[PDB]
Amino acid sequence: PQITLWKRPFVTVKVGGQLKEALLDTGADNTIFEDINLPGRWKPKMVGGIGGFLKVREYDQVPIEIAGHKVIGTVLVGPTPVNVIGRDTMTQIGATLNF
Amino acid sequence: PQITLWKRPFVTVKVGGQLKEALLDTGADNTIFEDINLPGRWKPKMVGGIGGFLKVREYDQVPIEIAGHKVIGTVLVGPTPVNVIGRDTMTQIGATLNF
Ligand SMILES: CC(C)CN(C[C@@H](O)[C@H](Cc1cc(F)cc(F)c1)NC(=O)O[C@H]1[C@H]2CO[C@H]3OC[C@@H]1[C@H]3C2)S(=O)(=O)c1ccc2nc(NC3CC3)sc2c1
Ligand SMILES: [Y+2]
Ligand SMILES: [Y+2]
Ligand SMILES: [Y+2]
Ligand SMILES: [Y+2]
Ligand SMILES: [Y+2]
Repeated sequence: PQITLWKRPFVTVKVGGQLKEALLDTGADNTIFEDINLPGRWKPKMVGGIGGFLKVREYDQVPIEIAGHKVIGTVLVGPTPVNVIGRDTMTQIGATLNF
Repeated sequence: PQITLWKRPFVTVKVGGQLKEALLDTGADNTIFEDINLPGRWKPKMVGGIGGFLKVREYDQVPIEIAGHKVIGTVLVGPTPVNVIGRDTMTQIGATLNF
């Protein structure tokens, strides 16, 4: 799809089998969800934003269904106020910004 | 322009007469800069991100030159790690996301 930016750019995704909404966020390097459970091993990462840092678990090779595509990618899980789709996922679906 | 998202999407802007780089951020409602000074009255806001909140000053009717356009908009000023161009500025230049 093509969207304007008058509304927050939420999309519906399926991440590790769970249905979530998340913001298509060109300012986010990484993709981050709250309140999902993913199987297997993970690594700690502390990660930073405008208000400070967020502690997360980093999972590799997580299936994400987004915008008609299925991709496998890294997902961070931790208590973000808003779930975000970052550039690491958006590059996999060829997303572009016109301005 | 049209850009992919392999690179962080920085653009060069002139905001209140000062040259800055800022991330074109579809996850940001508002436009925020650190280390600029703007004239006149402002109102306190506190604003939220990942990891917490940022204290800012809100200025209205600020000049922003961006992507060959000159727009007037609201600018928040405070100690963000990265300057961001939010949807409040990007809508004024007709920006779209293609995914
Ligand atoms: C600030 C940016 C530079 C980074 N972020 C993305 C922004 O788009 C956020 C998205 C968001 C929107 C929200 F609504 C609430 C939120 F909690 C978060 N926007 C924002 O904070 O917006 C604010 C301000 C702008 O105006 C208004 O709009 C909403 C509010 C409000 C005030 S991030 O989330 O911190 C982030 C994401 C992934 C990531 N991956 C990483 N990689 C690892 C180190 C290797 S570091 C890293 C950092
Ligand atoms: Y590693
Ligand atoms: Y990893
Ligand atoms: Y990694
Ligand atoms: Y205002
Ligand atoms: Y500042």
